[PDB]
Amino acid sequence: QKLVFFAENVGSNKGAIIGLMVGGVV
Amino acid sequence: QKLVFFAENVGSNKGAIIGLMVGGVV
Amino acid sequence: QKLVFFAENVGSNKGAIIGLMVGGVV
Amino acid sequence: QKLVFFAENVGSNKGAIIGLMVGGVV
Amino acid sequence: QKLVFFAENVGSNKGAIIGLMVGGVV
Amino acid sequence: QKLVFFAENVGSNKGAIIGLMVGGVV
Amino acid sequence: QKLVFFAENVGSNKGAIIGLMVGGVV
Amino acid sequence: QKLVFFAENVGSNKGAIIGLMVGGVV
Amino acid sequence: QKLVFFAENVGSNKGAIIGLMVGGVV
Amino acid sequence: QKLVFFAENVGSNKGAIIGLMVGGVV
Amino acid sequence: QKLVFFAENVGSNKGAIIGLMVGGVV
Amino acid sequence: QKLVFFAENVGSNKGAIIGLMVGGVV
Amino acid sequence: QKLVFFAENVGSNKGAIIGLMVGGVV
Amino acid sequence: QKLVFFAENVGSNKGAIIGLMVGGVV
Amino acid sequence: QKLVFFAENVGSNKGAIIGLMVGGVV
Amino acid sequence: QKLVFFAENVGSNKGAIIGLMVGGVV
Amino acid sequence: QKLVFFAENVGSNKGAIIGLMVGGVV
Amino acid sequence: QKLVFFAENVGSNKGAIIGLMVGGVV
Amino acid sequence: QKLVFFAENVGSNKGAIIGLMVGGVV
Amino acid sequence: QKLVFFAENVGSNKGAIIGLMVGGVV
Amino acid sequence: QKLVFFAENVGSNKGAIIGLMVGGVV
Amino acid sequence: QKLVFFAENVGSNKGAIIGLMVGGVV
Amino acid sequence: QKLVFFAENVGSNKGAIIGLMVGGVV
Amino acid sequence: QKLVFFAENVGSNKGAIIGLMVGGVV
Amino acid sequence: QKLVFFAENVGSNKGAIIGLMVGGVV
Amino acid sequence: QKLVFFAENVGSNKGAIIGLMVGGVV
Amino acid sequence: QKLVFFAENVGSNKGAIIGLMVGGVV
Repeated sequence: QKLVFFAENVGSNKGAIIGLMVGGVV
Repeated sequence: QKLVFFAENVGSNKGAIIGLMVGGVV
Repeated sequence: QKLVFFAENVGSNKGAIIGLMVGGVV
Repeated sequence: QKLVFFAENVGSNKGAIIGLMVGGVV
Repeated sequence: QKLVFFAENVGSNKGAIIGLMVGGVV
Repeated sequence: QKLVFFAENVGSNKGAIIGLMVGGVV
Repeated sequence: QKLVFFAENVGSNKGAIIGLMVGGVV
Repeated sequence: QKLVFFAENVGSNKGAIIGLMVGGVV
Repeated sequence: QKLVFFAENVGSNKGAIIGLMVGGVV
Repeated sequence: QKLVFFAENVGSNKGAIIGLMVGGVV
Repeated sequence: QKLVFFAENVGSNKGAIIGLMVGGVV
Repeated sequence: QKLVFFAENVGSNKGAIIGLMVGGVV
Repeated sequence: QKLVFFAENVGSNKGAIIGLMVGGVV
Repeated sequence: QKLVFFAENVGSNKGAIIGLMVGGVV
Repeated sequence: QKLVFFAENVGSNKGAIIGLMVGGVV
Repeated sequence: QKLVFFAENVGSNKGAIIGLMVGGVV
Repeated sequence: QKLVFFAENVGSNKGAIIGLMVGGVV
Repeated sequence: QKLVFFAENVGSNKGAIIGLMVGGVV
Repeated sequence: QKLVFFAENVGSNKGAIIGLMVGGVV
Repeated sequence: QKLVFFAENVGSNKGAIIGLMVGGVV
Repeated sequence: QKLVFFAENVGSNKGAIIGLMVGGVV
Repeated sequence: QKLVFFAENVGSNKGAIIGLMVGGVV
Repeated sequence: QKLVFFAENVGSNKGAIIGLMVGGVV
Repeated sequence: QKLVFFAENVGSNKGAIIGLMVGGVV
Repeated sequence: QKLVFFAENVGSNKGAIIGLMVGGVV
Repeated sequence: QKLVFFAENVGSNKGAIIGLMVGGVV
Repeated sequence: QKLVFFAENVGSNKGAIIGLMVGGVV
């Protein structure tokens, strides 16, 4: 009903690794 | 009902890796 | 009902890898 | 009902890879 | 009902790869 | 019903590794 | 019913490693 | 019914390692 | 029914190692 | 050799979304 | 050799979402 | 060789979400 | 060689969520 | 060689969540 | 060689959560 | 070679939570 | 070679929680 | 070679909690 | 720049099933 | 830049099933 | 930049099942 | 940058089952 | 950057089952 | 950066079962 | 950075069962 | 940074069972 | 940083059973 994904990488050499899975609600 | 995807990479050498899957709601 | 995709890569060498899949709502 | 796709790559060597699929809403 | 596709690549060597598919709404 | 994902990495060398899976509610 | 994920790493050399799995409620 | 995950690492060299699994409630 | 995870590491060299598993309630 | 597709929606507000692909038999 | 697809939604508000793919037989 | 898909939703408010993929037989 | 999928939801408010994948037989 | 999937939910408020994956036989 | 999945929920408020994975036989 | 899964919940308020994984036979 | 899973809950308020994993035979 | 799992709860308020893991035979 | 597709089936009853898709290079 | 696909099935009853997808390079 | 796929099945009854997907490099 | 896939099955009754996925490099 | 997959089965009755997934490097 | 997978089964009745997953490096 | 997987089974009746998972390094 | 997996079974009736998991380093 | 796994079984009837898990270092 509401999908808010916030990811930022500032002032680094490498970035981040993000795995997000959402589902399975009755 | 609401898809808000926010991703940014500023001031780096590499970027980020983002995997996002959403679904499965009744 | 609302698709807001925000992605930017500024001041880097490489870009980012983004996989986003949304669907499966009743 | 509303498709807002925002992607930009500024000041880099490589660009980004973006895969976005949305659908499956009743 | 509203298709807004925004993509730009400025100041790079390579461009970006964007795959976007939207549909499946009742 | 409500997906709020907040992740940021600021002032580092490496980024973070985040794995998040949510689902299985009746 | 409510997913609030908060993670940040500020002023470091390395980031964090976070594994979170939630599901199995009747 | 309520997922509140709070993790932060500020003013360090290394980050933290967090493994959290919740589920199995009837 | 209520998941409140609070972990922070401030003013250190190393972070913490946290393993938390909850489930098995009828 | 035999294609029988049966789909009906009666007494509703919304209809259904059906994707069916069949092929790859030797 | 035989494709029998049966789907119906009767006496509801929303319909169903059905994805079916069959193929890869030698 | 034989595809029999049976799905029905009768006397409800919401419908069901069904994903079925079959293939990979030698 | 034989695909028999049977799913029905009768006399409810919500429907069911079914994910079925079959393949990988030599 | 034989796929028999049987699932039904009768006389309830919520439905069920079923994930079934079969494959990897030589 | 033989897949027989039997699940039913009759005369309840909530349904069940079933995760079944089978494969890895030589 | 033979998969027989039997699960039923009759005359209750809540359903059951079943996780079954089988594989790793040579 | 033979998978027989039998679980039932009849005449209760809550259901059961069953975790079964089998594999690792040479 | 032979998996026979038998569990039932009849005439109770709560169900049972069963964890069974079998594997590691050469 | 160079597309070399080689497939042959000799001395059999059935043929093969080959799906090959290549593209997405900048 | 270079696509070399080599597949052959010689002296058999059944053929092979090959799915190959390549793309997503910047 | 270089795609070399080598698969062959010689002197058998059944063939092989090969799924290969490559992509996601910046 | 370099994809070398080597698979062969010689002098057998059954073939092999190979699943290979590579991608997610920045 | 370099994908070298080597698998062979010679002088057997059954083949092997290989699952390989590689990705998630920044 | 370097993927070297070596697996062979020679002079046997059954083959081997290999599951290999690599990823999560920053 | 370097993936070297070496597994072989020579002069046996059964093969081996190998499960290897590597990842979670910052 | 360096994954060296060495396993072999030579001159036996049964093979070995190896489970190896490595990860969780900051 | 360095994963060296060495296991071999030579001149036997049965093989060995090895379970190795390493991780949790900051």
